[PDB]
Amino acid sequence: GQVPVSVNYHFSRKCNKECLFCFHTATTSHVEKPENAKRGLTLLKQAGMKKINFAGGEPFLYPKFLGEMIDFCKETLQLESVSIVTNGSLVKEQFLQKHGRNIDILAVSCDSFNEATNIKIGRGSGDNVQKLYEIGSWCQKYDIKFKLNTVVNKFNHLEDMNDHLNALQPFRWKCFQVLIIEGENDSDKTLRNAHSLTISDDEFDRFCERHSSQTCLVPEPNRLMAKSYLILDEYMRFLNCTGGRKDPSKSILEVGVQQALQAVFWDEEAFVERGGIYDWNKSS
Ligand SMILES: Nc1ccn([C@@H]2O[C@H](COP(=O)(O)OP(=O)(O)OP(=O)(O)O)[C@@H](O)[C@H]2O)c(=O)n1
Ligand SMILES: C[S@@+](CC[C@H](N)C(=O)[O-])C[C@H]1O[C@@H](n2cnc3c(N)ncnc32)[C@H](O)[C@@H]1O
Ligand code: SF4
Ligand SMILES: [Mg+2]
Ligand SMILES: [Mg+2]
Repeated sequence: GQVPVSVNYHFSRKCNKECLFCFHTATTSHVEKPENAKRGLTLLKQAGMKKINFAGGEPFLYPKFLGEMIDFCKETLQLESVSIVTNGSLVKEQFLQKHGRNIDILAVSCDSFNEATNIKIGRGSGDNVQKLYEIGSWCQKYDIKFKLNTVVNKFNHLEDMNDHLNALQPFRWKCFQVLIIEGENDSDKTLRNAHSLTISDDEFDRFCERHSSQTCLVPEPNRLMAKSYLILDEYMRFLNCTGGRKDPSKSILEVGVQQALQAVFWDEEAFVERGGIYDWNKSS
């Protein structure tokens, strides 16, 4: 079966923000108790996991859990790469002082350098850019690789962000085409409806061309993003995106990694093509 080399653990669906396009919505509030999460991460390490990305939901709503799992993954499991993806609003310098030795990469999601755009998207109330520059400084102080995540959508796809990227200098800048997932952001009935925010393949290509001088840019059109991730939900079930859905396997805590992965689609050619294997720690 497939080797789960790089895994996203969406350990909670709770979030403090209202992004209109969110594709991983607040449909539950279950979080595994730490002994269960540690068991799951151990099974993944044994299956060949080298990199773990803590996601959600907003991970910094759970600093006690997140700190425990980061320290366990780096100190006990000896993973090559421990990363977090965050909206940045609840990141405190004290967390980076306490756990920063165990954090390889911190990714901050910021879709625009124009505050009126961040407000229209639902990601903040006007302080996202100032917070992003402060987190960038903290990553330099505590020796953490600084990563920026941008969702390219109808509200920001015409924006020129070169001047801010030249000041921030993230080692890695993910540019995601906004993606529709059935049961998350596709319906009148879901917690979000992203259909008004979608862009064409040509609009996404023009965004990337506008930023051709940024060597850190990692573009992810829908064809590369949809099925190229190994996604563990808040019950440590793999989510299968074959349908354009997020259909859960059995928990790795019930059937093990191999049985859970067996009937999950993971497009390894797409994963390699988007740059899923990279220099993901400081010694790289
Ligand atoms: N159909 C999909 C595809 C991706 N994602 C999520 O989108 C996020 C993308 O964040 P990113 O920073 O790309 O994740 P990493 O795995 O850390 O990226 P990399 O290792 O390439 O730096 C991940 O949490 C991933 O699980 C999702 O929820 N549904
Ligand atoms: C769901 S968030 C979870 C982590 C954290 N709450 C955050 O926003 O960074 C994970 C990543 O997916 C991005 N994202 C969310 N919805 C998306 C969508 N519909 N299409 C593409 N990327 C999306 C986010 O902006 C973020 O970089
Ligand atoms: S993308 Fe926005 S709404 Fe979705 S989990 Fe991250 S901050 Fe929350
Ligand atoms: Mg570090
Ligand atoms: Mg150009």
